[PDB]
Amino acid sequence: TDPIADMLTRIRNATRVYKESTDVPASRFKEEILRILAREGFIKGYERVDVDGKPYLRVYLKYGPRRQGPDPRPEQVIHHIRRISKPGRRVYVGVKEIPRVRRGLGIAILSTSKGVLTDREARKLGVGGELICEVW
Amino acid sequence: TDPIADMLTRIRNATRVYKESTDVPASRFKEEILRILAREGFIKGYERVDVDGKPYLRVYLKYGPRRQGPDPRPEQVIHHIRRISKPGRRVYVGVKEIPRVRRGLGIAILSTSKGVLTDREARKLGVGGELICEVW
Amino acid sequence: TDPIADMLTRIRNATRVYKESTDVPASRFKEEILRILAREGFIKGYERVDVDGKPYLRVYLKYGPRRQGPDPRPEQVIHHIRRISKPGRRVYVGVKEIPRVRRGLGIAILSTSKGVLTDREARKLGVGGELICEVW
Amino acid sequence: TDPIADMLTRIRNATRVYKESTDVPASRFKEEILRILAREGFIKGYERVDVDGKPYLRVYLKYGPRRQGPDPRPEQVIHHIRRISKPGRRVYVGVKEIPRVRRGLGIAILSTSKGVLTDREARKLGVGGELICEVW
Repeated sequence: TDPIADMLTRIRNATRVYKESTDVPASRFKEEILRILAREGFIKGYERVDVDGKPYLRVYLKYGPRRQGPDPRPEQVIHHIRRISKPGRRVYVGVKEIPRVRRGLGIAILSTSKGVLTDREARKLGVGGELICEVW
Repeated sequence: TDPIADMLTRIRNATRVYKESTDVPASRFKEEILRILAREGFIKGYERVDVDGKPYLRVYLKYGPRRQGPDPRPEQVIHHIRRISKPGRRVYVGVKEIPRVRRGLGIAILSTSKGVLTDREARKLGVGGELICEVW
Repeated sequence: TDPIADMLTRIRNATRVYKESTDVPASRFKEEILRILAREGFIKGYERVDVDGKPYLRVYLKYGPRRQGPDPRPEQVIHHIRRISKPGRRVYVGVKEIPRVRRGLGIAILSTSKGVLTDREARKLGVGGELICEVW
Repeated sequence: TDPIADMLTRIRNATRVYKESTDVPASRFKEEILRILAREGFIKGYERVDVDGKPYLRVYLKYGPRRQGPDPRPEQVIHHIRRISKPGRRVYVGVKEIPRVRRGLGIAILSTSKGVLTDREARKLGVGGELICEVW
């Protein structure tokens, strides 16, 4: 199972059908990836939610401006969200090797020794780690 | 203002963002067109909902099966809905001039003496009336 | 392999990305299903095409009117195209059992003793057969 | 008329119907903005094409990877493009007032003394200019 891929699919799929929110099973590691998506503007925010004893994390999805002429659909904010490292085929990179995602117009989340950081943060703290996902 | 075309545009636009329901200011006539739209399968149903004294009609939109392959969007049931008889540009058809919409694979909804009728109902009752809208 | 499903997927997939045409490997049976899709308005037409010795059938896709406000995308004509009968799980129906597809607002193609016919034709010639697909 | 916004709208609309190319009436300036759009990856390229004496620019649109699961639509590369400085509503920014578009994950394209420059190029050359459009 890859929980993290399963969260990111649950998120991308809820935006594709313009939902206000989506609940993924709670975890500290998922909570910190949500903590970065929220600070960087890809989601509105999240909130812990216990539904009949089980912990969930309720993600509040964000949508951008109305489209340029009578088309009701908002412009999306998460255009591409995707796993890199994973179950069976892991990807690690060191401080010198952190890629600039989509020419600087995208962010990559890394799990590093100093915690879950964006590639721009990682580089600054001088850490490398596991490339969890890329998003723009 | 055109009443009826607000309601049709608001049903069209709710479905294009996969909304569970949309509310239209209530009216005997609006109830009629929804009574017909729901029965020919294009909406789930409606409830007259008064929200704050003012009557509303809570249209419960219908969507079909998910698509073939991981595409999260349901397939739609309302694929086309448009007002034909505008105000100041009224269209009336007398029975033999009731048109066949989309080769016979769409409905027209008439307003007639015999009530509010779908095109085959108007032909069967032999009535003529004003052409409200077409939907397929 | 199910050639017929593979044609219908090739067609549905080309409309989803607004292509002018698509070439499926030629066959008499595929040519007659195209002959009905064309007469009923779901495609513009088709044309036989030999490309380096191999026979193909080039389908010319049809699109409906511009959308109701600055959205460039035409309104589609084939909304739903799908196999019923198939490899491994076949479906036959007799003259009395031919379903009305989508309440009369859709067509079903049947392979019958009197050839490939629509359900409306089949019923008229008094034949039943194999439900190849439904489309609206 | 606004020239530039015709070109931007025609690139936007071509991609929304997955067109391989779109032609815009040629111009030194249009060449400049395309020179920049192609180099930051948002279009494949262009060819000045004269079609019938009148010069045209044949923009070759770029689209990314197909999506995850049988969804035939490629993912887009141009997700947002809009004219900021209109005619009769001109916007000029002097270097320190050059904005950061979409948190730093989008580009602005300036017209300046030092040529046609993307926002970081204008900050690096320390130039100011008029704000043509934003794209991410």
